[PDB]
Amino acid sequence: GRENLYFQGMTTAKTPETLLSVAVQVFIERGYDGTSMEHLSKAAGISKSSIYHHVTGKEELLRRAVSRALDELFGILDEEHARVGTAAERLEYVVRRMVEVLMAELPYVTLLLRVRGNTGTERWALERRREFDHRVAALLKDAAAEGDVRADVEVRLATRLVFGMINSIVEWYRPESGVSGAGEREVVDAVARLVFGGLRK
Amino acid sequence: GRENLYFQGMTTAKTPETLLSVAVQVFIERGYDGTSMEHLSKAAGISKSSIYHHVTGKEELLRRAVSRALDELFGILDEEHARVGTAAERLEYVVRRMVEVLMAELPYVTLLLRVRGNTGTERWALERRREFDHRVAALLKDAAAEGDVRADVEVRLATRLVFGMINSIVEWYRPESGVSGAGEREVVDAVARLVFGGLRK
Repeated sequence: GRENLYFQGMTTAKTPETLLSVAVQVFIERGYDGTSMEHLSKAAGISKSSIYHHVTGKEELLRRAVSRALDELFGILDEEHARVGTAAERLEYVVRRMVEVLMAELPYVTLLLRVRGNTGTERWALERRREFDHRVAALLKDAAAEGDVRADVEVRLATRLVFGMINSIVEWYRPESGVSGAGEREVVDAVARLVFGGLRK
Repeated sequence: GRENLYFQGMTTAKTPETLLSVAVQVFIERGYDGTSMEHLSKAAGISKSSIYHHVTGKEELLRRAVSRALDELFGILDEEHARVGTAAERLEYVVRRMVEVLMAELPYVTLLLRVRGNTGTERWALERRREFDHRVAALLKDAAAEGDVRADVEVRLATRLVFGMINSIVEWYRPESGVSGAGEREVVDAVARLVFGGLRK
């Protein structure tokens, strides 16, 4: 109801998000497995029957969510600057873009990272993520061959650790002299600097 | 029962772990919140009544678990080589040891990292983790001041990213010319190399 604000007689006033965006919020809160259709119905404010105008159930909503995350990540790999220049130039571009995508698509990427199930959708999403891993590891291998990346760390271990650094951003990053985007740029620049040069002066 | 092995008449044969180690396994599988006393009783193979010889309930078992993880991590900071030499020497030692502890105490550290609750125990564990963070960030600040760590990445962002790299190890690491421990050494060495020098040759 309207709540008194205790200021000159003023009071407060007493679902515009999409079904997908609602579902993603519930999945992050509860975990996918722990989300029921009743949760989703109560959250979206529409009936279980009404949801069939949209999807067959929660797996389809998860699919839509992880597909959006995967499309953005794979998309990076065929962008011009991921595909031209030296292998180390392409790798650095890819790393920067992965940070950008994780910030921009944070809830979707978070769900993708959490997939640990045996539905067909989850197994597909895990397949796709392993393919993406393989792709990036090949870029790092190419940069090592070109002499631009160090040879004393195994390529797949380096790739795993670098992904650990990048993926950690979902845990801590919250969006708020450039008018906008300074905090985002700062994270991208820092990750690039630490990935390629580490902490040492 | 005994299962026929279909080999010359042979067959198979038809809770020695501690309550804490059982509980930790259930908590990792189910999440702490989603674990009930019935789960724990069914897992340990003893009655709910019998568990009172040991603990008041699951919060106390969680406390024991996260206390073990926190004790090992804090322990690092007062080890000799975390406390003598240059700030960058101490930092590097700390980073190496954090990797060692995360591998050795993997389930405990995993639970500590997962704490996202409002029980008194969880809030304590979060306080302690933030204190540990602060400590390590001060080491990095000292190394920057001594001119050994780069100045173009904010100290707390660098620390957050480095912890992201380290903490990621709980997701992927499984234990199996040195007779033992080669895989462990490899991870520690790689993390140290990438943290301090990055990927570039």
